[PDB]
Amino acid sequence: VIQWYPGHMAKAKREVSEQLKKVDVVFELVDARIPYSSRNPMIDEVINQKPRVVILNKKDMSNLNEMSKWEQFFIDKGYYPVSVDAKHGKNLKKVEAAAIKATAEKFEREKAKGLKPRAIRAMIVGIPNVGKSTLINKLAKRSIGNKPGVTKQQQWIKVGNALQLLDTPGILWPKFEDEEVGKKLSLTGAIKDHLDEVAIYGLNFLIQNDLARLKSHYNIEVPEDAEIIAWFDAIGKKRGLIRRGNEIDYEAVIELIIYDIRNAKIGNYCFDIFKDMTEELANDA
Ligand SMILES: Nc1nc2c(ncn2[C@@H]2O[C@H](COP(=O)(O)OP(=O)(O)O)[C@@H](OP(=O)(O)OP(=O)(O)O)[C@H]2O)c(=O)[nH]1
Repeated sequence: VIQWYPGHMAKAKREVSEQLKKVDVVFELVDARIPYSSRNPMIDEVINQKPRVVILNKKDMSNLNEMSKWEQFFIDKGYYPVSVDAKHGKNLKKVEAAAIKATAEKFEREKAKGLKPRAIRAMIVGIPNVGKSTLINKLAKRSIGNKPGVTKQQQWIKVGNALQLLDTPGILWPKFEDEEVGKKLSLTGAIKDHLDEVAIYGLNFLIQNDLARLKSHYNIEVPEDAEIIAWFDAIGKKRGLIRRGNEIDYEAVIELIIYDIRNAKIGNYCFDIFKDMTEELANDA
């Protein structure tokens, strides 16, 4: 867990801008389950119009259709979005490809100014737990100081044919200010720090978006006019999470729901629903 505090935030912003000076293209890594909510709130300030590949990681845990709506969003902003599964090695060569496309104009201008062709230089930036070290390791085909006194120095990794990748990610902070965004971040395991309200949010999401699947997963049936407590009760009763007679063990039920959602045990969802976020988008623009 990264402890954020104002000083550490300033140090992170400063350091990431410094790293960005060294590169032609930046890979902004986001969670495919929340392509918009898993972004740093000042990411655009930090990146400052640098050619950008947006990588929607953990696509194996998300909804492709909703993802494709976010990809359209990133395209409309002039970025180059791709989706990958960094852990299981799915769709990876598309990264270099995207970088080539994102820097094409820059290198045409370089070529016209007489310069030789060279390797594209890149780095990865994003909030914690979105898969940055996983992706670096997978691109490097190795596990990226050893002695206690000794600090790691940053190095380039040769990736694919024409790509040089900084071996150290830029780590920035998650969105803090909106309560719903906080619940989404908690539901994806992006942050881990009110759990009952997180479980309520996750339940309501599933009721509204995949009701039959939720029912099938816990093998329950719940009155459509019931309040959310009845879903907690149905789940607790069916799985026998019981306390002091036949009272429902709510903290156990809450924990089970959060686990099942975080680990894609019920289904593969994108919690950022594009059509529902139009106002927040209007605000951020
Ligand atoms: N399903 C899936 N998972 C991914 C993908 N990329 C990363 N992960 C997982 O997400 C977790 C965080 O990845 P990191 O690589 O450490 O993220 P970070 O550097 O940005 O802080 C890791 O799991 P962990 O918490 O360390 O343990 P575990 O869940 O792998 O058991 C990692 O295995 C992906 O594409 N698909």
